[PDB]
Amino acid sequence: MYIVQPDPPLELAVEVKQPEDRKPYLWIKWSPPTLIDLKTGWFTLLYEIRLKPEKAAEWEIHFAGQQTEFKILSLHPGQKYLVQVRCKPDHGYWSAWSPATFIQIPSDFTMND
Repeated sequence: MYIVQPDPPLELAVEVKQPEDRKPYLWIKWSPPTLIDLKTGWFTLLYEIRLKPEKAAEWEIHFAGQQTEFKILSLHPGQKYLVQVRCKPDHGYWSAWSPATFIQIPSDFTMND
């Protein structure tokens, strides 16, 4: 029962979505770990996303759950954000982070046109 690190949610794709009607948001989506497929039985793989802008001294943790995509509404146009998501496989629980992804929120985030 040694805690090994098989596959974290890799291919962390971060996109800024600006809807015409809805509010502009950061759309974070990741790829589920290869093999296993924690779909059978009530043992689903939950994901947690932590993010914060450059001038943020503290991290904002947002637990997504079973869904493999998360949206951030509280964003500052024209600022750097750091994002991380990780899952907890049956034989490999986590207590630390690693995949720090750098995403730039465009100044065009707000429709100042």
